[PDB]
Amino acid sequence: EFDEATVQDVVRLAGGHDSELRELTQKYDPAMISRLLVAEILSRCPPPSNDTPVLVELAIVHGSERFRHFLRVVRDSPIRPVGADEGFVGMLVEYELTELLRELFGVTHERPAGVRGTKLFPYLTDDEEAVEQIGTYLLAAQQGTEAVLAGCGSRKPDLSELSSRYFTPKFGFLHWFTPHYDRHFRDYRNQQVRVLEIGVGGYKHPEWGGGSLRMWKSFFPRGQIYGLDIMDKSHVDELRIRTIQGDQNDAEFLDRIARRYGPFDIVIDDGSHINAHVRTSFAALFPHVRPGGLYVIEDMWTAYWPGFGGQADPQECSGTSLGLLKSLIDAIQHQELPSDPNRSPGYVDRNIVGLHVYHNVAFVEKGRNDEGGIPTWIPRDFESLVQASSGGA
Amino acid sequence: EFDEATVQDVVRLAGGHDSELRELTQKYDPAMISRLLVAEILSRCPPPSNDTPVLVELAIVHGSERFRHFLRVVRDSPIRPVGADEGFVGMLVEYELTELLRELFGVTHERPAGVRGTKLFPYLTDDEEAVEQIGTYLLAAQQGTEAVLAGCGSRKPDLSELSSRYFTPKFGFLHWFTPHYDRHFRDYRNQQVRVLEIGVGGYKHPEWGGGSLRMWKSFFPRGQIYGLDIMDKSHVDELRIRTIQGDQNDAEFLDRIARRYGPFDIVIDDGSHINAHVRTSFAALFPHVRPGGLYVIEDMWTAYWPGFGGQADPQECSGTSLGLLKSLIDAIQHQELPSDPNRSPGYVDRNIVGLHVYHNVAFVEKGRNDEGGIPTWIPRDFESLVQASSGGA
Amino acid sequence: EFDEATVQDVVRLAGGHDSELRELTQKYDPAMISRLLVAEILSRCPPPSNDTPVLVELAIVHGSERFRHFLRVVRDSPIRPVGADEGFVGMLVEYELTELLRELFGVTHERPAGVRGTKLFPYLTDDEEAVEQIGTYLLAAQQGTEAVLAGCGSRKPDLSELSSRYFTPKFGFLHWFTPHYDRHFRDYRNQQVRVLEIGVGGYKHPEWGGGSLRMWKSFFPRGQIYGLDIMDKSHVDELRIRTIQGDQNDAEFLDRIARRYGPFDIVIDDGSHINAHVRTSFAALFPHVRPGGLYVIEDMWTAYWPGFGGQADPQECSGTSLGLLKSLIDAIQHQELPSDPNRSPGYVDRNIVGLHVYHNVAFVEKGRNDEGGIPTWIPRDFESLVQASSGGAT
Amino acid sequence: EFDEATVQDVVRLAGGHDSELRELTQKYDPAMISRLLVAEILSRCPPPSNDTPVLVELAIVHGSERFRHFLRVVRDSPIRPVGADEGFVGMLVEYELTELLRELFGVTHERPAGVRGTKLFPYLTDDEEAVEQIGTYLLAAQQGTEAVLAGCGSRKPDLSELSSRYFTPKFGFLHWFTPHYDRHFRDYRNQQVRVLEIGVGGYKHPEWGGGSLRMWKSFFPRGQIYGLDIMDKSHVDELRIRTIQGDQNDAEFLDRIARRYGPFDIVIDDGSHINAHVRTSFAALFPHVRPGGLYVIEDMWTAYWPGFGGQADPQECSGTSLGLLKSLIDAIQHQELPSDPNRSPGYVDRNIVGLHVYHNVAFVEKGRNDEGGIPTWIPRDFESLVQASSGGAT
Ligand SMILES: Nc1ncnc2c1ncn2[C@@H]1O[C@H](CSCC[C@H](N)C(=O)O)[C@@H](O)[C@H]1O
Ligand SMILES: Nc1ncnc2c1ncn2[C@@H]1O[C@H](CSCC[C@H](N)C(=O)O)[C@@H](O)[C@H]1O
Ligand SMILES: Nc1ncnc2c1ncn2[C@@H]1O[C@H](CSCC[C@H](N)C(=O)O)[C@@H](O)[C@H]1O
Ligand SMILES: Nc1ncnc2c1ncn2[C@@H]1O[C@H](CSCC[C@H](N)C(=O)O)[C@@H](O)[C@H]1O
Ligand SMILES: [Mg+2]
Ligand SMILES: [Mg+2]
Ligand SMILES: [Mg+2]
Ligand SMILES: [Mg+2]
Repeated sequence: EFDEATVQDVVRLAGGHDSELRELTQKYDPAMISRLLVAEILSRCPPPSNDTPVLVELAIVHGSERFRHFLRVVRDSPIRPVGADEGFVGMLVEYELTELLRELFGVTHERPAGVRGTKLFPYLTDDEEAVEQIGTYLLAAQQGTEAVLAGCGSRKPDLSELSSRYFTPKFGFLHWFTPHYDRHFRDYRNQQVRVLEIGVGGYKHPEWGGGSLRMWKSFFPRGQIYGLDIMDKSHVDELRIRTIQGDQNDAEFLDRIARRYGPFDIVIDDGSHINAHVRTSFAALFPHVRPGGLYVIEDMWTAYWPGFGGQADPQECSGTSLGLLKSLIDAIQHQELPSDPNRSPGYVDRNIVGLHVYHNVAFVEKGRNDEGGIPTWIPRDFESLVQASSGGA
Repeated sequence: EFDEATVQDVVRLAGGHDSELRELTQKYDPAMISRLLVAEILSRCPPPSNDTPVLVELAIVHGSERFRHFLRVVRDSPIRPVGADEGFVGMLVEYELTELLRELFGVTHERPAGVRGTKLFPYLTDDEEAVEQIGTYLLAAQQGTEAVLAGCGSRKPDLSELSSRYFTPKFGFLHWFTPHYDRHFRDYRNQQVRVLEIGVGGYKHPEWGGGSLRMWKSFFPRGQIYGLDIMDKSHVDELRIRTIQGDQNDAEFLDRIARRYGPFDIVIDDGSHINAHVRTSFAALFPHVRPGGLYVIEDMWTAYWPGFGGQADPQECSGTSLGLLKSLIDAIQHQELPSDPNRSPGYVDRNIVGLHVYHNVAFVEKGRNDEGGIPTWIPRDFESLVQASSGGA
Repeated sequence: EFDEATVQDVVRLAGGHDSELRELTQKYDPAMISRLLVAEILSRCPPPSNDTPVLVELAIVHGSERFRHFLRVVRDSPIRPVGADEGFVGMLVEYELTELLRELFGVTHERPAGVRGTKLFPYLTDDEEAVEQIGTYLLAAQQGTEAVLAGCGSRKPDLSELSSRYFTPKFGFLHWFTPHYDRHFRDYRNQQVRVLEIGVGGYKHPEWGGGSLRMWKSFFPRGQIYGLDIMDKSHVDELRIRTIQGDQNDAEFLDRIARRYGPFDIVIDDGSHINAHVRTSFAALFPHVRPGGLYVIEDMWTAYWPGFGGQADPQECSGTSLGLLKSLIDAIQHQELPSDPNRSPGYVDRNIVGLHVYHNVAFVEKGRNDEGGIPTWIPRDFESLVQASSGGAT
Repeated sequence: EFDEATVQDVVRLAGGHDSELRELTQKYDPAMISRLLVAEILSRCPPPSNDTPVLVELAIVHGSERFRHFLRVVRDSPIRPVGADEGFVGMLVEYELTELLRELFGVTHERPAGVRGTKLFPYLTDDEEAVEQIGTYLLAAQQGTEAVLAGCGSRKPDLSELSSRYFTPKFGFLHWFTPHYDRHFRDYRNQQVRVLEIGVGGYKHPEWGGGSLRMWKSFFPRGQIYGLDIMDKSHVDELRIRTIQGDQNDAEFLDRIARRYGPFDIVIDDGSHINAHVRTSFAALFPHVRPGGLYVIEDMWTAYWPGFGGQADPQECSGTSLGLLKSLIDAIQHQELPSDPNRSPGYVDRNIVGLHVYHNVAFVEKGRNDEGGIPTWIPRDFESLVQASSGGAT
């Protein structure tokens, strides 16, 4: 539907001040921008709760133009555009194009009022039949409007709820990841993030997968989401979600896609869960995580299982994902090693500043690890330290 | 020192992703950007607490270039650059140019580590008299470094403390404004705001004034501050602060400066406090407040005083700043008036969505006031409403 | 079963440290506390989304005791305690009693893990019949568990969504209040608030009303909610929600109930919308709002309508709700009035520190208004002020 | 003067609603409560910036009683109570006793106005002598008042700044810990925390140490701070800070003090940095951390140094603090281990739900680790998992 470079540019300019919003609406056809925003809104809207179907008219204004979209809203159906004559219009919602840009893709504070105009029952002519129409549609029009307006803003969603909405197992039964994802990701939400997740989902099934990609799209209103899978997943692609076919164990492939699409604020490994793959992808992609970014590994349970290249004995971890996580502790501490002119700190040593481990999910913080080791003039035995620190007492 | 349009462009690009940061460093000379960032850092640093004077070397790296700045840090003096030989270097602080841009002017999450490199006592050769140097400088180097690093980030300051630091009476004695300012302004801090304050301070004194402008500059890390005063205040101008000479009671002048420098996220009237002036400035400048922005009026105490054009009787308020505020309540409510084809809502009616009043300070929220009045089918008397709302009971 | 004084005492102690949690479970029978917590959980749970009915076992543990509750979870039905044999148990959720107290009623940080134990398919025999059962109940058990767990915590809800859920017109069609309520109320959520709303809803209908009271109960996990209505609303009452029958225009009655149930952190007038009533209730109840609390008035539109005692001319506001709000501006500013020996500041003058007005909703901040007026040595005319502030410069 | 049990009880009640505040001021002598609050305020005040010495009168009112405290405020000196005649009174600050309790020790929202009354130059006679006094004391009174008022609230401090102020090496030169401490601790600030830090500071010096204990007291307005040191540190003790003399390597002693003073929301090891000691203290004290609490270890650098019982080879970590941290990863993952009837999960296994490692500082999250391992019906090899997850597609 929309060119990815264009969408990213729209998001980039929408994040600016008045001059950037004006630049955007000058650079691109306002009609096209309007269609882009409607596409985003349709994916952003929560599930409708109204049993009686209603229409919500969304009118987008720019200059002398008015782009009218009639949205059919009913429980157990996705919100979709229809013809004006295809139901009862419960509400007219009016946005200025630049205001809707700010609300969806802007860097903005929460605005409790004044972002739009609203005209209830906009075509209900005041005659004898009106009272009947009011009784039938009053509740449904309130519920339908609430759903559409929720899709016109950037309010922070509940990851646990999105997980269930999108049929991904991140929370609720096998796993309990989303509170950790929320804590680690929420501070990135006003940024134009590039997120790469390895493992789109659905494996060989021709129709399944994409639930977690949808989740990140919903969570990051200004984000671009990339999903990597060995199987074709092009049926998942939509506005702000691109899938790529390839093997996470192919370092040459990883180089090309990282240099094409990166650098990434967030990389998540939810792929094969083969231990060697986890290690290969980390080695290849950690360099392409932005400073201040995150590398996440999901499902370390496979570290203990030979069928995934793991080992039943937790101490025999040299080739496992948990062996990697343990080594990252030494990487963090590398500046504390006794000096050796024959030893140079490696890339990971120099570039990890935090490790967070929870049950079956770990977060690695990318950044410059150059705080300085304990200086040579601090004693390297306890008694000497006490003496040095006691001021002659 | 620096071209205002360049500074604004630097801040605009610094708020972007990797591509915008690369664009910035390609567009402008990295040496010039380095000097710009140092200028910002020097204004951002808190007062040093160290009694013993130390140097903190700040090295800014970009490609093969390394821009070194030696900052003299001592209690009761502003941090300033000096020659490398002008004291003991307690700390070397290393930043990549693009990382420092992000930390000062970026749209960024809080980064608790990994933004810089640090090398303590960087030139202290390990001979016999190092012990002496360590004892003299250990505490001062810690304190000096803490001060410099505070100036290298975008942590939210305390407005009440800035008010004392910059000698403005917003808090502590006559007035208690800063907690309200903090509550209303804090959500704007990751935006590239344009703030206009009427009333620079110092009146006719050739050297005084500018304290509140410095406060806003400190509070809004990506902001451009404008100060309007009838007296010349050009001595106040610095990076991100421009003063303008003119009369707040001159509507033509206000049009020109608003269209030249606006639209404004925030406008504050702290000027003459003449009631007619407050009302004139509001009428002229409210249209130039951005939707989602704020118009602030300070010092409404003058509403009661003839010498400022006010009235001792609080009921005789048709020409006072408090009369204005009272009328804003009706403006907010204007859609609830009974219909009249001879009456059109005015500009303020259509554009106010909130009013906040505290002792001697009021905040007006700019936005589209078009929610819809109570529909005609809601009864206009109590009994009729009760009967209509009771379902036949 | 649950005495109001007991519930409030449970909430009070639950907000404490380890010594208070131990005190609570020693003071009261753990079995009763367990039932009370389950009652709360049932009201907190979001609507279930699973088509296939499942059971979630909630086991509350204290000492050598284990209180087992089997909760039936299915879309379009309220979550209800059933017998162990009345369905497939998709999940066992285990909470220590003191931990569940902290999670529902405590003053606590967000805890992303470690508050409970979970055992999926807890009674599913590992045999040839398992695979079909897994296929049938996997998604339903996940969705069922999520709904229950959401009810076992204190996460802030979306007020706008609750408006549609509880059928109150605070947001979505006629009004757009909830974002303002959220901004003004969210900072109170870890306090044991007492909230009084005038106007329960439903008017004379024998079944309708209570939606906004439910909303405040959900928003304030440690709160006690009171609803006043001229009509009987006893069918609305549930844990942490009490309704009172009476007239908001009776000042002596208002003082009686305020003494009995106050002081209130929050009072909301969403009642008759008769202008005289709004003014009577405010004068009577503002003194019973806590310092740091809020008095809220909803639906000021009636200020312009003679059918509610209003006036079409906005300047004729001496008897309207908007006239009251305008007067609150002068009350805030009262210390700035010129000196007068026979004029003394009134109660409202001395006790208002903020006013917030939005379309059809206003928030009044109760607190000590005693900052001091501009001192007499600050000049009372512009030209003299310039001179006094210029340090001799001419 | 102030009994520790009494201080903790005051904080406990101050955190309640109106009924608890009334109970507090009925249970204890209001004059004593006012002295207690003044002692707290004095420790909370930031360094004064005014060159000219001023007095700020703090008047605490309860019932018909008025407790007057005259505070001397000048740069480079701690704020201290003096006689009324010992300087110029720049400002009178008035608090009701229950309001000051809420502001210092309450569970409260931020209140931007209405908490107090202020009367500038309260005893300055309006005559020909006033103008000179105003000129001398205007700026000093403003800055003086600002310092005192900052001490009368519960605003979050900057931990990095406090590190410089209290002379502790947590941030600025050798270490860069405070941003991590802020991130992990800030959500606890509303709670009546019990914090134990091993290592008070100063080692054998008779006067040095205590900086980090002061830091935690400042950061946690409702907290009780405990500091363990092998050396006597009784000179550090003040309101809400207790030092304990003893050896962190004595597990039986550690259990004794943990029973006496716990359970702890937060334990920090910043002690000897001997590897055996770090491991002993963790095993002994982790059971005494509350669910939802934190165990913090500082200065793991010593893991690499034989002079602290460490090893230069990072792989030789079986006895080091880093070996402990690595093992906690397996503890977190313990439910994923293949079945073994003779193997039983240990205490740490069952009670760790998170691990955070930064340069020279690590945070361990205490909680119930009982989420359940991957079920037996999820295939234990990649190829079988592909097949089971592909719905028949080949
Ligand atoms: N070597 C490899 N490289 C890339 N993807 C692989 C792979 N081996 C398996 N996969 C894919 O990894 C996916 C794991 S399932 C991913 C689930 C998804 N993240 C969610 O939460 O909804 C499967 O779709 C599988 O096809
Ligand atoms: N008609 C007019 N137009 C613009 N500025 C005016 C004016 N009359 C007075 N002023 C200026 O308004 C200022 C008021 S004092 C401003 C103080 C400043 N906002 C602070 O907080 O520090 C004086 O500097 C005075 O010169
Ligand atoms: N004099 C009076 N005193 C108290 N309540 C009154 C009253 N006159 C009318 N009411 C009640 O005020 C209510 C107004 S409707 C309240 C709606 C509710 N707050 C909600 O948001 O869902 C009606 O139930 C009506 O019975
Ligand atoms: N075995 C032991 N048990 C308890 N404390 C010990 C100990 N060995 C050394 N110590 C104490 O541990 C302290 C380490 S220095 C602590 C510094 C302090 N936390 C701060 O940040 O300012 C010294 O005071 C030393 O006396
Ligand atoms: Mg997964
Ligand atoms: Mg002013
Ligand atoms: Mg209402
Ligand atoms: Mg230490």
